[PDB]
Amino acid sequence: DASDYTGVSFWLVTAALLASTVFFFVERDRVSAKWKTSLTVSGLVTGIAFWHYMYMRGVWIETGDSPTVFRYIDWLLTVPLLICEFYLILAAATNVAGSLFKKLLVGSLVMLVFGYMGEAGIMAAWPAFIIGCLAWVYMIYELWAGEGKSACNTASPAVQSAYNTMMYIIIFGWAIYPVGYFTGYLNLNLIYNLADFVNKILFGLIIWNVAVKESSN
Amino acid sequence: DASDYTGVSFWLVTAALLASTVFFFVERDRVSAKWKTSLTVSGLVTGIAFWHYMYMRGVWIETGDSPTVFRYIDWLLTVPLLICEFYLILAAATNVAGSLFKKLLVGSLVMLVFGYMGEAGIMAAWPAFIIGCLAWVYMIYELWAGEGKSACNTASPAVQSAYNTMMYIIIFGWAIYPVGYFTGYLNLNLIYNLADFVNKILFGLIIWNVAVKESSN
Amino acid sequence: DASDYTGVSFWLVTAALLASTVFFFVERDRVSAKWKTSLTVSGLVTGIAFWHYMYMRGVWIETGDSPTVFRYIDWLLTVPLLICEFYLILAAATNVAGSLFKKLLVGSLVMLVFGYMGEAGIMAAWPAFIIGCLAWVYMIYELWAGEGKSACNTASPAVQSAYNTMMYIIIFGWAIYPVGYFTGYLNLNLIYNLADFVNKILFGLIIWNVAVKESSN
Amino acid sequence: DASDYTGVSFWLVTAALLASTVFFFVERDRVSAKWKTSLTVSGLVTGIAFWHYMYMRGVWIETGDSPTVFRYIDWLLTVPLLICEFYLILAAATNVAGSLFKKLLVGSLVMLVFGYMGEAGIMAAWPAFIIGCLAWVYMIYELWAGEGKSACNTASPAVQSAYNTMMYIIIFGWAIYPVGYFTGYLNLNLIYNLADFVNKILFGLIIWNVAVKESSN
Amino acid sequence: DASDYTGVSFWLVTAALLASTVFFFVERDRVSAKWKTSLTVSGLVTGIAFWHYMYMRGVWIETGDSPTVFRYIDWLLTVPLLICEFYLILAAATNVAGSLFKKLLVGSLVMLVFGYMGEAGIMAAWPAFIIGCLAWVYMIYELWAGEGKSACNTASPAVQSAYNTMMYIIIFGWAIYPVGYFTGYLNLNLIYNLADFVNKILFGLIIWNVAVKESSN
Ligand SMILES: *C/C=C(C)/C=C/C=C(C)/C=C/C1=C(C)CCCC1(C)C
Ligand SMILES: *C/C=C(C)/C=C/C=C(C)/C=C/C1=C(C)CCCC1(C)C
Ligand SMILES: *C/C=C(C)/C=C/C=C(C)/C=C/C1=C(C)CCCC1(C)C
Ligand SMILES: *C/C=C(C)/C=C/C=C(C)/C=C/C1=C(C)CCCC1(C)C
Ligand SMILES: *C/C=C(C)/C=C/C=C(C)/C=C/C1=C(C)CCCC1(C)C
Repeated sequence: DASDYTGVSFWLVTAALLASTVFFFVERDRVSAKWKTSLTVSGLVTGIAFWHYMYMRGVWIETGDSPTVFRYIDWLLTVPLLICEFYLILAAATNVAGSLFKKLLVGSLVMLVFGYMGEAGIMAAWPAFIIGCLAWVYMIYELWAGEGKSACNTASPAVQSAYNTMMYIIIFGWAIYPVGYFTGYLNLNLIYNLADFVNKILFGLIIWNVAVKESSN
Repeated sequence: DASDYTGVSFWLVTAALLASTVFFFVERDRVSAKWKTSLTVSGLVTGIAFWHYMYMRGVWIETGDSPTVFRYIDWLLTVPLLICEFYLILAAATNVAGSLFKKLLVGSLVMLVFGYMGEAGIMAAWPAFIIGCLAWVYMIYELWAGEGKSACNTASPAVQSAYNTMMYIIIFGWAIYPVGYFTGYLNLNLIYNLADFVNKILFGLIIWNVAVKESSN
Repeated sequence: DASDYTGVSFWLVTAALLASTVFFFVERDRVSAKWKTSLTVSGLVTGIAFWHYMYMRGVWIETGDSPTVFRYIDWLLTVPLLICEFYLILAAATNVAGSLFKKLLVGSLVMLVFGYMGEAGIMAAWPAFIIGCLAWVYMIYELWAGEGKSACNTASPAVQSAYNTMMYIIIFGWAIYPVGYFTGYLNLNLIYNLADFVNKILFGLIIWNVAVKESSN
Repeated sequence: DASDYTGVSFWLVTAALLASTVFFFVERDRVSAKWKTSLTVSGLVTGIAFWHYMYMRGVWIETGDSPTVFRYIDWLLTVPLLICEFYLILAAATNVAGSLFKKLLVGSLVMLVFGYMGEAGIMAAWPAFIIGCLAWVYMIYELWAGEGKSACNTASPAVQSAYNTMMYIIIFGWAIYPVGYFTGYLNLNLIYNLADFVNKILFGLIIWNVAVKESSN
Repeated sequence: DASDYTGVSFWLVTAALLASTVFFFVERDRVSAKWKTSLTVSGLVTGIAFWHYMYMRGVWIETGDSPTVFRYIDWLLTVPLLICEFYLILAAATNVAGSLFKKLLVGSLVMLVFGYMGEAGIMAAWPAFIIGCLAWVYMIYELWAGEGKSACNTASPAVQSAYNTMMYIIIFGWAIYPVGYFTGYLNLNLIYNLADFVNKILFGLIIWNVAVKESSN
């Protein structure tokens, strides 16, 4: 109807994710070869999201409920790529070793695994939340004062601005999901749909903007 | 049948939108890198429209009625991109700051939100219509004598002609929708389908024409 | 079965239209930027046809009958593009004003509208047929001795040969449809399906041939 | 099950045809503009096959039986393109008139039409088989010592090797289908599925190999 | 549910394979013409997998059980391409005859055929396993000290590193499947799904990495 505001959000975010996927896959012509992968991922991320969003919608239509499990699946598939985007832009703008890529991947996977263990009752909720937040804070530290920051200090000002915007997205927009787990273990689907709009579309648009700016200039 | 003239329009506009989407995504080869995004959007707009048009048709088949709500959804997704097209062509033809982009986006979002609030009964119909028309007139003023006009005054004559045609489209073709809300709060689906044909296909064709002309010349 | 020869034709023409759509959209790599649009349209035409052909097949399977109305819909969408192809090849080979484009579009639309009015009983059959044939003959005259002929006289011999072949297609292959209306207002689906094979696939292949020849040479 | 070996073949050939279609449409980047069409066709052929293969599978699932009629439809669509491939490679490697294209098209169409007339009982089986085999042998002669051979004698050794391999495919792999008609008018679906694997995938791979070799060298 | 861990894996691997297919087909822009085919295959492999994975999921939903037979079908289609990847990278980096390609293809086909004969009871399980493992070991030897190793010794260090990583993947990740047949003839679906994740996605990513590195450098 006009009062649930959940199915509607579902449709809005689904169409926006489809459009973002097509946009990121099409706008690789405006960027150099070094930024193509970055854009490819931005597109894959949004495409995976859409795919899973579709299934969340089918399950919601059949028996309305939370797709948390599926939302751990998509997350399992998309959060690693979103955290790799930092390594991709650093590799396209300067010299980065790849140990940053490995440690970011490990941190994101550990965070998601412990979050799911807390969600399904396999592990105690408070320790699982603590370990997930520790992995999240470790990723934040690696992007703030670690290998990522050291590699970013040797990049152009446009790349540095994009890196700062992406880091602030990781700090604040990603903070919604741990706030949800906290609240749920102590509406949600609508908040998660909107969260994605920024986390997946605005993130990719920041990457696309810096890539197009660098390739033109 | 042959007398409703509504489902038929639905099929006509749906096929035209599909064709326009493919055309805009394919004809990016004829334009320079500066115009590619403009064409990408023209394609995304028409594509989103088609997508939502499909759902409007399924809902009409199941239980015939107005898709207003969905038509606020697609609009919510397409009107910002259509109003961004001005910024995109100005950026591809001359130097434009981006404050124009921000203010156009804010104005379009405010207009659509107040229109929906008037449509759903959340807010009083007359104040909602007044605020929506004020946002529309503010966008018209920004394109007529504001930052958009100032940026257009430093462009080539072909870009100026395209900008004037797009502005007149915004003034007149977009005027149909507030006329509908007025009439409905004081046939409609057919008028809205035809409205789109011009607002979404002719708009994109004007953009495509100016982009191809500039890229060849 | 093996005796209707109608559903079979439907499948043959549907697959041929799909293959032609893919061929035209793919073979734009072999042509210069000036001919890309021409090929894009040839592809869109065939694609729209396929789309509508699909629906004609669904309706025929559900309740076998004539899709005339839908066949006025697709025609409404494809005949303008087919007649525009003349303007597109003239623009890609020489200087043509565009008044030719406008007058061809108006003539084709008037012809189709009056044909539908005669088909649905809105207007008297004989006057509607007379007006439609007058619009058709006016288009033929414009292509034979008018602005189209004047623009074609200043083109390369290959473009002139393609223009003559397309004009003879317009004269003879398009003559089937008025012969059908005459016969029906004084088998048909099979004749219309075959008609399309030449009108839509051979037309586009003539355009593709001249475009590839000019781009290579 | 695991003993029919027909539905399984169907799945194997369907997936292989899909993969070949994608491969041929994608690998046009490795070839020059002169070979693009050749690859386009190789792709269209496999794509049409897949399309029709799908329907053959739906009909087999609904009421298991021979899709001969449909197999005359696809053949009607694909055999002309496969026999045109000779003209396409000769045109991309040397000067060929096009009378070869016309006579190959006529011969293939006559062969298929008489084969279907013999299959449906419209014409006597033995005369229809004789006329079809005469058309097939005429095509073989035109490729062996006719205009095709004359054009091939003025080509590079790689093109000559590809032409010889394609001609031997026409002689031997195509010989399965007349052997089937003979046997059936005096298992089969499995033999026809495998036949296609070579006739449609190996043929296109020979064309792709020679095109890539010539374009690189 | 949340305890089967099989259907979930199915969804995870299906989405990952789709994403990998799109990634490998899209990232051909970053590589030279010599590596395009390599990437094309990496994409086709993953694509075919996805396709078959879909059907495995439909069969599992309808009547839950092992898709071994279908898993011999996809394997029949994908293992040859995966083993051809060695020849493709060797051809894109140095001079390789093609006898390596032929012998690898024959070995993979023999291995799969004997494995299926052991699985279906056509041939005795122990002799079929012995012959399949002999073919596998022959392929390993050809890649370790045969024509493949001889061709790899004359390649750049990056290509040699990629070749070594792919060879170790063949040695260890491919060892899961014979270990399954052993265990089943003396959980499995989950192990096979994960096996694929590495065998099909990591293999293609190694190829993509070396191709992009060589093309940029
Ligand atoms: C597109 C989806 C995104 C970006 C999801 C991000 C999710 C997280 C950052 C989740 C984090 C969690 C913790 C930090 C600890 C508690 C459990 C989680 C999984 C909710
Ligand atoms: C493709 C759809 C388009 C371009 C839709 C445009 C819609 C508008 C300009 C709607 C405007 C309205 C007002 C100005 C005030 C009253 C309420 C609205 C939302 C109908
Ligand atoms: C792909 C479809 C094509 C090219 C259709 C062409 C249709 C016409 C040229 C129809 C012409 C008619 C008249 C000239 C007068 C009588 C009514 C019509 C609409 C049948
Ligand atoms: C992909 C399908 C192909 C290449 C089919 C080829 C079919 C033929 C060469 C059929 C030939 C026949 C004759 C030569 C005479 C008897 C009847 C036919 C149609 C079976
Ligand atoms: C994507 C699928 C892949 C890479 C599958 C690989 C499968 C094998 C290497 C199977 C090997 C077998 C033997 C070596 C002997 C016993 C039977 C088989 C077929 C299980």
